[PDB]
Amino acid sequence: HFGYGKHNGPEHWHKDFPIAKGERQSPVDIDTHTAKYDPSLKPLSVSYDQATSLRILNNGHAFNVEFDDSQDKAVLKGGPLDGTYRLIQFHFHWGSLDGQGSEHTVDKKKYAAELHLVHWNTKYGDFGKAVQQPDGLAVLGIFLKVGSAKPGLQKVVDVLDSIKTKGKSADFTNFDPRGLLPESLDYWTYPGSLTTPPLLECVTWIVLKEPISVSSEQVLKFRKLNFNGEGEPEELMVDNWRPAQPLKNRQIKASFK
Ligand SMILES: [Zn+2]
Repeated sequence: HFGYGKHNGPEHWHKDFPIAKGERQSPVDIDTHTAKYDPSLKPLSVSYDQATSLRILNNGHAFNVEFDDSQDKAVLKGGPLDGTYRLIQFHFHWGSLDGQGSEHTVDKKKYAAELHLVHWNTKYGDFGKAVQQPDGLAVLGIFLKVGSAKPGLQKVVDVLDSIKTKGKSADFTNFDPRGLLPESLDYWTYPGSLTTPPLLECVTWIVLKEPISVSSEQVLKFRKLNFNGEGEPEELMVDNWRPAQPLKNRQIKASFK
């Protein structure tokens, strides 16, 4: 399919996925001085109290924590959104060094990692239908900086040894994603795309202004994962981020001044 190496990384993706050079690709640099404050934007409503996590999976590109999305248990509403979006999975992107790893940048600043909480619009019935629609997905993006540990992340870090290689999965129940949220829900929002193939332009991005802090030891453990399957040559899962793409004909809006 695709990868992040010299011979199959983001600069090559357009050959198999021509939408890679499309009009509403992600990630982008958020220029904080040109972003438009929009007083019409509502506060985000994050209702994760009834979330049911199921499983954690190394898919060869990242690790996903998957949720039961067969009912309205963990949903995102409000903000720039119309209707109700259900949480299906979260994952991260990270670097080989603390100075890189995020996909979005803020005034060209990179963070150590970026967390993506992926939600789909319930009007379309399932995730597969939702990705074919311009308002199909909402992805909440949260930056990670290295500093103090995030206690709510530790359950994730501890299980990574069990899913080291591609295709491995493990039961992962009773995880509360509320422990990964910053104090403030102020955000930027713009229309974009998935940042991995198939790169579909179906995402309303909601990128939180406030980063969360994780410890050096926590992010070090992400870097021990493998892109490869068991029994194949070891290649460390690091730098699984796509570089910033042109903004083109889009405006970034801010919920705050
Ligand atoms: Zn992502």
